[PDB]
Amino acid sequence: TNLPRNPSMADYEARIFTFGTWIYSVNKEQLARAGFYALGEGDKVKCFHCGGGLTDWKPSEDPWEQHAKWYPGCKYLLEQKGQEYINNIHLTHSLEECLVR
Amino acid sequence: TNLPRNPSMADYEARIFTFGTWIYSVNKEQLARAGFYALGEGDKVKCFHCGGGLTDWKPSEDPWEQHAKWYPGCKYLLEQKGQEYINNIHLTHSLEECLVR
Ligand SMILES: CC[C@H](N)C(=O)N[C@@H]1C(=O)N2[C@@H](CC[C@@H]1CCN)CC[C@H]2C(=O)NC(c1ccccc1)c1ccccc1
Ligand SMILES: CC[C@H](N)C(=O)N[C@@H]1C(=O)N2[C@@H](CC[C@@H]1CCN)CC[C@H]2C(=O)NC(c1ccccc1)c1ccccc1
Ligand SMILES: [Zn+2]
Ligand SMILES: [Zn+2]
Repeated sequence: TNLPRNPSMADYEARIFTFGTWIYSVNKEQLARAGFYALGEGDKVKCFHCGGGLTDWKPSEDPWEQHAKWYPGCKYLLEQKGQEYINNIHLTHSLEECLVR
Repeated sequence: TNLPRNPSMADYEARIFTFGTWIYSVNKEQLARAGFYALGEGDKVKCFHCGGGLTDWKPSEDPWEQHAKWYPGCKYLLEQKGQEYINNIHLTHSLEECLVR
């Protein structure tokens, strides 16, 4: 019942093709696999399914982790990585905040 | 490397038979799927691969959760349930403890 917000980008290849001019350290193959396609604008990327937008990618950041961190509600993410993966990213954040602050 | 501790109980078939005569509040189907077999001695069970023993099963405890809770380093558990599930169980524990006073 949760239709993708961008059906034309539902294909992996459809997404990698948006990374023609891709000059950034974060891997194009990983970004597409994680559901993201580039917007031809900064390093801005969007998830074809949930429509989540991400920018300012740091050297060693995982597209999957960042997808779950910011947009845990994504159906595509859930089907690819499962509940555990998602809940883990969020359990970690809470534990860490709880241990420090 | 990590050779199974009781090689004879590797087959699901071998484990289920160990129950049959089973009078306890925990589902024997799941225990066997989780890698456990009964000892015909209380409600004591043991995992075929890691040798981890469990006892005193409450009404609604999950064989897999309990396995991960007490014996996180079991190879069979890792191959069956994966990294995320295991860490998941332990993160929750950490987060809980760390949250309660
Ligand atoms: C992806 C890893 C990166 N280091 C990061 O965490 N980026 C965050 C981010 O992309 N967003 C969060 C803000 C904190 C970060 C940005 C500041 N370094 C909130 C959602 C996202 C974001 O800023 N998205 C953009 C956007 C819009 C459209 C397409 C792609 C990205 C945004 C801009 C303006 C308003 C709302 C969202
Ligand atoms: C499995 C769920 C249950 N509620 C539970 O948590 N049981 C624990 C348990 O089985 N073990 C932990 C102790 C707390 C529990 C027991 C009393 N609530 C530690 C390991 C295990 C346990 O008691 N194992 C037994 C044992 C021995 C041989 C076969 C099976 C179980 C044990 C008894 C005495 C010494 C060492 C281990
Ligand atoms: Zn998404
Ligand atoms: Zn085990």
